Amino acid sequence: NTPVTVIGLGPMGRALAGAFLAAGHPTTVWNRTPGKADALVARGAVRAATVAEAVAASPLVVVCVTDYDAMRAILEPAADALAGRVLVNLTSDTPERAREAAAWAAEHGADYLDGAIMVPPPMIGTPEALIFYSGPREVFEAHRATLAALGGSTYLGEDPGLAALYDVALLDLFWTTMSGYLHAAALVGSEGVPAAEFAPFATAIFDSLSFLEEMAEQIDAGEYPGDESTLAMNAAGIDHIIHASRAQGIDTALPEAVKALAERAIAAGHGEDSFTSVIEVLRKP
Amino acid sequence: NTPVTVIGLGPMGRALAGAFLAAGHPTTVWNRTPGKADALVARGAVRAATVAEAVAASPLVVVCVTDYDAMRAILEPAADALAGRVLVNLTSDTPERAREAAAWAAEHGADYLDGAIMVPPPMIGTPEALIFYSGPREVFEAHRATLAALGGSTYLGEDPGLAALYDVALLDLFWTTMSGYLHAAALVGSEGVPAAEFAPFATAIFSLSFLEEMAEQIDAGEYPGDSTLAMNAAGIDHIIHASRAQGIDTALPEAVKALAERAIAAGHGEDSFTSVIEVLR
Ligand SMILES: NC(=O)c1ccc[n+]([C@@H]2O[C@H](COP(=O)([O-])OP(=O)(O)OC[C@H]3O[C@@H](n4cnc5c(N)ncnc54)[C@H](OP(=O)(O)O)[C@@H]3O)[C@@H](O)[C@H]2O)c1
Ligand SMILES: NC(=O)c1ccc[n+]([C@@H]2O[C@H](COP(=O)([O-])OP(=O)(O)OC[C@H]3O[C@@H](n4cnc5c(N)ncnc54)[C@H](OP(=O)(O)O)[C@@H]3O)[C@@H](O)[C@H]2O)c1
Repeated sequence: NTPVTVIGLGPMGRALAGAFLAAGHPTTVWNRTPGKADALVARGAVRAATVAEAVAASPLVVVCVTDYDAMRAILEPAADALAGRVLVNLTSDTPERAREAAAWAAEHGADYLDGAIMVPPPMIGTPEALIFYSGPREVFEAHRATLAALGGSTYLGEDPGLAALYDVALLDLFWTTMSGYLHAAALVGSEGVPAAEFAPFATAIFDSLSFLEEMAEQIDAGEYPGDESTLAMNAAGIDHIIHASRAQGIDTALPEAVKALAERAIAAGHGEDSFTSVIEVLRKP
Repeated sequence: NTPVTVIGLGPMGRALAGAFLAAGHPTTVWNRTPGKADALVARGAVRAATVAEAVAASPLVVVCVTDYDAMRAILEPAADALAGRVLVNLTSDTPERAREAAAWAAEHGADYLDGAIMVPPPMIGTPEALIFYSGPREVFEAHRATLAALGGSTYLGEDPGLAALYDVALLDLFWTTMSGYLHAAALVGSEGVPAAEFAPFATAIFSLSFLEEMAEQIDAGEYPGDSTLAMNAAGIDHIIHASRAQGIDTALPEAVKALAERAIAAGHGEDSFTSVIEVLR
C-alpha cells in the first residue's frame, strides 16, 4: 500500500503509525526521544534517523506533536524535503496556526491538510474514530484511502482552519460541561451526597441530547421564542444556584459567569426570549 | 381518592391539578389571577374562592408558584388553616428557603414536604415525571400514594432543603452546559457553520459514562491524570485565543480557565481535570 510517515511517537503518534501499519502501509516513523518504536518496528515500522530522512521516505507525512510550535521546530530542518509531498497536520492547535502552517507548507512546495483527532489513541484504527479534516478538497480525495486506515475521516471544507475550529469549539463545550458537572457535584457534596448518587440524575437532566438540535433551529432561524421558559425566568434560577452555592460554602465563580452572560442578553432586551438568545451576546466581544 | 388542593395555576400548577384529577382525586384549585381553571373545572376541578377556603378544602395542599416569597405572600392569609394539613411545596427555590418554609409551616401546625419538579409540564402525570421530595420520611409515606399522581416521586432524605439542593445542582449543570453549547455554536458560526451542522458533532462528544467515572474519582479523592489538568488548560488557552480571533466573547471560557488555574495553583496540574472539584469545594 501507499507509504506513510508518522513524525512524532507520543501516545497518539504511536497509535497513528500502528493503524497505518495494520492497513498495509510501509510506515516510516521518527521521534525526538528514542526508545518508543520497539512495538512499531516489530510490526513492520522503519525507524528513520533524521526528520529529513523520514519526510523523504513517504509521499504522505503525518505529524502528531504537542503544538504547532513543536511541529514547526521539528520540520524546519526538513522544510524543503517536504517538496512534492502532503503534510497531514494532526496536531491540535488554533485555526490561525492551521492557516499559517498551510501557507508555510505551500512556501516549501508541499500540499497541506489540517486534521483534528477527536478520540483517544485506543480508538484510532477503529470505526469509533472521528478525525476532522480541512484543506484542499482534491488533496483529501487523493489521500482519503490512506487516511481511512486511521478511522473515520470527515472532510469539513477548504479553509485549513475549519478542522481546528470544530476542534476548539467541541472542546469548549466539553470542558464547560465538565466544569458544570463538577460544580453540581460539589454543591450536592456539601451536604454529603456522594457523586455516585448524583451521577444517575445528572444523566437524566440531559435525557436524549435533543436540545442540541432544538436550539440549533432557533440559532439558525435567528428567532428565540421565549414561550414557556424565558431568559429572565432562567436568570432567576441562576440566582438560586449562586445563593445556594454561597450558603453551602462552594465557589460561585462559574455560576456567576453564566449569570453575567444571561444578564448581558437581558440587558440587550432578550429578557423575554429563550436562553438560546444568549448567543446574540456571545457573538459580541 | 384523597382530596387535594393546588395553589398556583400557572403552566405547571395546571399540569399538577390535571394529574390529580386524572388519578381520581377531588381537586380544589385556586390562583391569584382568575380565568385559568376552565379546562380543570370541566374535568372535575372545584374553583375555590379564597386561598383560605382552598387550604381548608383538602388534607394535602400543593403550592406551586414562582418563588418562596410568592408562596409566603399567598399563604400568609391562610396560615391558620394550614394547621393539621400537609404543605407540599413544589416551588423551586434555594435549599435555605426550603428549610425556612418547613419552619414556618411547623410554627403554624402543618407538616411540610419540599419538592422539586425536574420535568416540563407535559411530562407531569407520565412515567418520565421526575419530582424530588425531601422532609420527614413519615409525612412522605403518608402521602406517597397521592403524590404518585404527579409521577416519579424520588424521596431523597429528611433535610427539607435536600430536594432543593438537588434542584439547584442539576440546574447548575444544565445551564452551564447550555452556555457552553451556545459559545461553541457561536465559535463555529464565525465561519458560517450552521448550528444544525454542528449539533450532530456536539452530541457525539457528549458517550455518557464521564459522569459516573468522575464520580468515582471524586468519591475516592484520587484524580489520576495520564489527560492531565496542565494539558487540558493549554487547550482552554487555544479556545480563548481562537474565540478572540474569531470575534467571539471570551468571558465564559476564561471563567473555565480561571477554574483550572485555581486548581493548578493548588498543586493539581498533574492530576485530572476532575481535581478541579477541590478548588470548587
Ligand atoms: N488522547 C490523546 O492522546 C489525544 C486525543 C486527540 C488529540 N490528541 C492530540 O494529538 C497530539 C499528540 O498528543 P499525544 O497524546 O501524543 O501527546 P503530546 O504530549 O501532546 O504529544 C507528544 C508528542 O509530541 C512530541 N513533542 C512535543 N514537544 C516537542 C518538541 N518541542 N520537539 C519535539 N517533539 C516534541 C513528543 O516528543 P517526545 O515523545 O520525544 O517527548 C511526542 O512525540 C496533540 O496535539 C494532542 O492534542 C491527543
Ligand atoms: N413549568 C415548567 O416548565 C416548570 C418545570 C419545572 C419546575 N418548575 C417550577 O415550578 C413552578 C411552576 O412555574 P410555572 O411554569 O407555573 O410558572 P411561574 O411563572 O414560575 O409560576 C407562576 C405561578 O405563581 C403565581 N405567582 C407568581 N408570583 C406571584 C405573586 N407575587 N403573587 C401571587 N401569585 C404569584 C402565578 O400566579 P399568576 O398565574 O396569577 O401570575 C402562577 O400561579 C416554578 O417554581 C418553576 O420554577 C416549572
